Amino acid sequence: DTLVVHTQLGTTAPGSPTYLAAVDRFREENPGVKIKNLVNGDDLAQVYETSRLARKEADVVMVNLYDKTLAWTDVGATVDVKPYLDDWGLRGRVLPAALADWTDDEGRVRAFPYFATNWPVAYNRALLDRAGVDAIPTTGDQLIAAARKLRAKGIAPVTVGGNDWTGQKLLAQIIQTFLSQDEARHVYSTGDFGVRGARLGIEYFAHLRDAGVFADKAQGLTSDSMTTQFNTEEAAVQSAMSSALAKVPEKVAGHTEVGGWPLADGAAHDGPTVIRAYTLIGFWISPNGVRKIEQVEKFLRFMYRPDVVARFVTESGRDMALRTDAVSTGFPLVGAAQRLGSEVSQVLLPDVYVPPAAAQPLITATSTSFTRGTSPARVRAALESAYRSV
Amino acid sequence: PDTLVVHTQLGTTAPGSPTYLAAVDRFREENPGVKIKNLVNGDDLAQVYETSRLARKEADVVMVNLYDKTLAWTDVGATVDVKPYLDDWGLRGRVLPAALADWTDDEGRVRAFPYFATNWPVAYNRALLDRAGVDAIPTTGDQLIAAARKLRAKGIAPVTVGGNDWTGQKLLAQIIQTFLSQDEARHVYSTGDFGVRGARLGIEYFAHLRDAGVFADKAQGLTSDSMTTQFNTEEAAVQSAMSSALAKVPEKVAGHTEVGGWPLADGAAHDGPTVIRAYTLIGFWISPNGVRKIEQVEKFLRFMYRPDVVARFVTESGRDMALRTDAVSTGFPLVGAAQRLGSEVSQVLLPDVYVPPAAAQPLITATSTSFTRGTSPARVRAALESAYRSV
Amino acid sequence: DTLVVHTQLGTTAPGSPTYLAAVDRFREENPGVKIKNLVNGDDLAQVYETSRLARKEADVVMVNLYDKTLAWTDVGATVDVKPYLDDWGLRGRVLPAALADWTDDEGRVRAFPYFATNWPVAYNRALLDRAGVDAIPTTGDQLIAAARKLRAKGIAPVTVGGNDWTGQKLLAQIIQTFLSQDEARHVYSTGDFGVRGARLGIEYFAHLRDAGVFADKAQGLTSDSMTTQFNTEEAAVQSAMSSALAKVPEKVAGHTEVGGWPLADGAAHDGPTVIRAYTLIGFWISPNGVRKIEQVEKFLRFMYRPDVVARFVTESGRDMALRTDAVSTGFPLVGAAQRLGSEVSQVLLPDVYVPPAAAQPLITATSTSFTRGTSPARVRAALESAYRSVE
Amino acid sequence: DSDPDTLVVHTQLGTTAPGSPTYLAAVDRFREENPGVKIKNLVNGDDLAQVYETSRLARKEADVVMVNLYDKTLAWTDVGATVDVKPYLDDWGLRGRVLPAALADWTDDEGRVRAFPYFATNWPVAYNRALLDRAGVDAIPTTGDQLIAAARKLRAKGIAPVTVGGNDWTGQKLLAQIIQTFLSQDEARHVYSTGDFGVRGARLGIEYFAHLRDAGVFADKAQGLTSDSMTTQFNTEEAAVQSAMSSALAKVPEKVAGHTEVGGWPLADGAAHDGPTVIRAYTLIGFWISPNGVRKIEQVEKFLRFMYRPDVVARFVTESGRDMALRTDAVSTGFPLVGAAQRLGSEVSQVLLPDVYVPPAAAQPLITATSTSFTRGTSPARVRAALESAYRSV
Repeated sequence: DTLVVHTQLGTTAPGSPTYLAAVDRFREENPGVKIKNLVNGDDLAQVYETSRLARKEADVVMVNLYDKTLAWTDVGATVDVKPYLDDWGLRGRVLPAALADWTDDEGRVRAFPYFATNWPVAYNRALLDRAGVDAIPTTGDQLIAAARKLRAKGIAPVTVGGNDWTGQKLLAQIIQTFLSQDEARHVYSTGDFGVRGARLGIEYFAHLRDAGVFADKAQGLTSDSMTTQFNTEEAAVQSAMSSALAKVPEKVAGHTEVGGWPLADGAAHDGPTVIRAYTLIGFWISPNGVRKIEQVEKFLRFMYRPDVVARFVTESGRDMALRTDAVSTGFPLVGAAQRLGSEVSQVLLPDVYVPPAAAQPLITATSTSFTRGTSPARVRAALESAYRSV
Repeated sequence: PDTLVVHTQLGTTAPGSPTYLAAVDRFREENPGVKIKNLVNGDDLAQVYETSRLARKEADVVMVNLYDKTLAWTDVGATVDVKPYLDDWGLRGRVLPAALADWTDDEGRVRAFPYFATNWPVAYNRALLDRAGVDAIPTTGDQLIAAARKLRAKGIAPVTVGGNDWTGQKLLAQIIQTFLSQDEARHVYSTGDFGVRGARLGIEYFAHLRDAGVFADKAQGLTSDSMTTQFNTEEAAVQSAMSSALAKVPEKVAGHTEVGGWPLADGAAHDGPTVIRAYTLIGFWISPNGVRKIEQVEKFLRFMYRPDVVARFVTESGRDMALRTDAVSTGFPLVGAAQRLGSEVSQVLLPDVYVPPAAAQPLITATSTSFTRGTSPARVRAALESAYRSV
Repeated sequence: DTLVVHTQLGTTAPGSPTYLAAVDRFREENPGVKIKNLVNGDDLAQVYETSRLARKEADVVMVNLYDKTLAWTDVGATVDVKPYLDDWGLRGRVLPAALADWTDDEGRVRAFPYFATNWPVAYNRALLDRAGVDAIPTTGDQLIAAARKLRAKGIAPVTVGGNDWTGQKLLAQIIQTFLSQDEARHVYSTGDFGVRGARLGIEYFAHLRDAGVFADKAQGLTSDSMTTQFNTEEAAVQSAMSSALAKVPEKVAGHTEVGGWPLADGAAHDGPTVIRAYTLIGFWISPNGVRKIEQVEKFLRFMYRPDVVARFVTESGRDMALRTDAVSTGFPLVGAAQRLGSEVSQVLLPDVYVPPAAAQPLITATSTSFTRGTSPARVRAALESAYRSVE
Repeated sequence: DSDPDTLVVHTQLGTTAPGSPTYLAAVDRFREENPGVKIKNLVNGDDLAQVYETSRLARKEADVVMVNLYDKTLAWTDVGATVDVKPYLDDWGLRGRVLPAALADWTDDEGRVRAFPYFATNWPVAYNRALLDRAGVDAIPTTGDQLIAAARKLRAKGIAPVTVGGNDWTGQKLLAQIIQTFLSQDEARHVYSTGDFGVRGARLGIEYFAHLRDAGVFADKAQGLTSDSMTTQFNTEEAAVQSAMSSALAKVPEKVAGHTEVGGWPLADGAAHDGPTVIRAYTLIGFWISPNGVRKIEQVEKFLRFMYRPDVVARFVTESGRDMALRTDAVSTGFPLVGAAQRLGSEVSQVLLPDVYVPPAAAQPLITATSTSFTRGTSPARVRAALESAYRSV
């Protein structure tokens, strides 16, 4: 009757140190409580399902929302937490958008939201100064002339991993310039880049690209090339997860500012965009958990405490799906992105909606798209073909 | 319920679907009272199946290949050991020995009934070679380079390949295995240790061929599509490809096209040009639910294992089989030719089942970087190895 | 790779057309596996035994279960097929009663059942209507009343070959009116027609005979005059194998119905009765056939496919020993007989139980019994004297 | 005051009251835990109840009150100056964290829970071994006969036996405990509420008491002693036995405490307890919620879940040496006799603390009647008459 938690945190996963400290804190606070952790990585859902069929499954699970766990709630492998969210009175602790993203098409709340991600654009002021620029929120001369001026001084503009996930996400964000979230969800879950908003998004991307906004040979770059270029100051801009901006050398981060991606005239947003997801690790409750619900509520109420939540923000520079006044003012760029607010508009992280079979092909088509000169028609063709399977 | 449910990847677009549907309809004519239903799913079958298993409504029989997601099925019991059925039904023996071995895990359990396989040879367009002045198919590296330079001299691309997707990915692994026995290869692609003498010897060989212009210009950016378009429109003279892709080579082109293996470097760990081969594509799995309808499963699997049914897949769809057959895909020239290839070519490993799921995508990325002309063997080795850092 | 089959099918035997299509299809489904048929009729057993002496016996035999083949299993001329029935998963294809009839007392299954026979009674309703008989008789008295009315109109009543096997079997069937299958097995094994059931049936027979239920001078008729009399509508009733009913002219079959033989009070059956056996042509495996049971496996699985079985029923008008849903509607009377079921009781086909030395004398004694006026005592005497040459 | 995110607590803790040091630390810890919640403390002693009522009538009373259960606060629940807390003990599963007896004693006739229990008192009997050894008594007395025998032996070496302030609250509580040798919880409830010392149980107990006293079980002149006399006599080791609140036992000089053992009061034949008996009360400072507090019930939620958290409870026990009304595994180790009293189990029977049930009008006269009763030779009839006369107001 010890509380057993099947979680992805405990070793190499981000936020692990603070989670272990929380578990040890939890024990000091509740001397008699027995809590045990079962750590698994990418194969946690598979391991959880096997123990579930054997009726030996953990009481609480900590994993993100993706392909496999997106089906748990309907098959009943995991229970709808809304009842507990209400009874315990923790509903109000969750950001409104976060709670929505974690709710069924039906009314069910898949899990207790916890982790999230801020994915803004970092601008190197010193580098923009060396040229003749200032931050930029506009498509034209602003993003493009800034790029022309940076290049004029032998400095790469925006660096991005054209041949991997970082590129796949930037392409999607830019295309989203003319797509509101509801629309992007359709585009990316079906693979219909033939919609007006998407065609305008693709054209926009194609225009910036052909003007030299991205580093030379971006189509062949990766997350490594990207972060190395920005960290050594060979490029002036980079759209990256706050978690990645967390490792920008102190020196470089001192004269670095975070914002959104420059808007094009006629955009479906009122401010430079940034990517935002609230579906990273969350707390799920299992059938075994319900039979041990009082012990579960103890643990979750503790994890939802501002006290505990601020620690994840403060000590591990984590973005959260819960309401808190804490800021990662220890991971400067991270803290700065959390302070953004309303001068930037939110766009989707395609991950959850993109069918798994279209994932790798979507990256190969992105790499084809970042190729200087590739017509919008071919861009749309490559992208859509990434969905052949389906 | 009393009706066999088959969860399969065949039925619509998957290769062999047309024949599978005939087989099913044929099965129904041979057994007037039997009820059989099909549940179709592509790359997401494994996921849809595991979910039906949670609902306790999983299909009785499963038709999917062996890859990272299904590799863990037998040990956790999501799917049962098929050995006692293969034996009791007297079907072992219909299976190619090398196929049965590849489908048996470490504990000696047979994961599933083997069915589909793959010949993955090198196609050489003879008219393009003759046009350029290469009068024979190259069997050594130097001959390959010489032919490559000659081809380029006539404005013809030598070897086409999707340097930025799965095709270039396996070709790189294949060329590297020029100096790796299959055992050594399993170890390399399993552990991500490209430091072993054979792997460096292969990486070096690959870099030499590449820097010599053996692959089409800008190959690091091509895809399976660009590759097959280039070979089919006769813009490139050589192409390594699955039997399935070769089955689609336009008639006129297939006419003056012959198959062989990849040219060997001196000191090679094989006796002749290499070709890829696997026996782990689609096979028949039995779920716990299936065991409750075992006599129904039995009637369906022995029908599927019948010589004349297997021959139809070979003869009519042009598939390669994991089972013993006298059939040859004569109706798909290059495929039939790849099936007749004997000891004049050596088989190398298709890395897929040994590669950790986390190193897969990165490995594709590291491949593109590697096809780029001038990338030192040291850097190729580093990119390949970094693909395994997330495992 | 060559299966030799010693068969009674292939030329004039019923079901030959379908057997040959089956063989041709089997090849079609199994190229490389040759099938060689050795055809023989009635004298197959002897020719087979000579083959055994030469030590070049056929692998599979297709023959009837009668005196000569009944000794085969015990001397090992043919092997027990039970271990092949179970383990090949064919057991369930066999009608329970049929499997039992093919099992000796050591529990050995002599052969794989295949052919069978429904032997009912055909009633010409047109002739019945011509006379004043409105309904098919169900009791001895109704039968006699119907025979009287038929004769008043000049129409012969029950035609039968009183001097051959047809008369032989109908007389055994009439007597069994008061005998259970087991009691009848003892009677025809022993030659003991003194049991209460045998004498009660013999008198019932005498009564019907003395009242004119049979055509005039029936004691000297044969299967020939019998079927000729019915096909030309000179006689209105005929008890006969389904195989002979399929030969009835369409115009006549058009107003013909099948049922059983009218019961006498105190009968030992729910009746009317019909003869039914499951021991006609079956598949036997010889010692040579076991040393290559691989090719035998395919052949019997093929022959036992509902698929093939239906062709025999539907295409040749064959009654089968295996379960089927098919009915020979192209041979109406056969189809009708196959559809009888409940309202008819099945009696014994004596043949297998009759010692060979009593076979012919039993026919002779049958002609005597069909002579009007021959007392029950004399009918019993002749019947029992048929067994004087046996132990 | 007033704004949400501002919890105002009217407490008797904060300065001289026992547990104040640990309460302050808990408040500051709570603040560290909830940065966005301001906490204000209004401290008052004996007049908190009066001050709270004046605030309640002006519609600006604190959100949470921390007071014990006595005459005045005993009237808050029915008139609504304070809300029923049972609905709350029930949600957020806090009941179960409360000792069954504690929760019962804090529940009125209507099944309403006046407050969240928190502080309690263990009131056992301490026996000085060093002195029992000098006298020749090698075992702590368990029965009235043995107690008397130990008293004799003790006096023979010139050592006073049981010391107690017969002219103040100590004497009045010990007399009531001894009389309770023959009274169940409910019976003692009736006896001290109505002043009816005629019930057979009180009559028997008064005999027992008179027997012990006449036998010289108490120090000479106990009738005129006080809590100070008592505390002094035991600390300088002039007397070997002393019944007293664990809070007083916590101040026993460590040298003396080293060889001191705690138990219960010896039983007479046919007592109403498996005994020996020790006094236990669970109605010292508790948490009350005001209507204003109900408005800020979300803030009150945080505060109460905190105070009821095991680690916070254990600090009160460990760092302050407080007996609690909630379940704990902690023991007042740093205050030896307190920890030993807490570790006492079934080998000691609980009797009641009269305080809550004695009409205030009888409180002072009951002490004066108690002094009279401790005077040797005073008939059981006179003891009973003096006790009953203490209730002349009713």
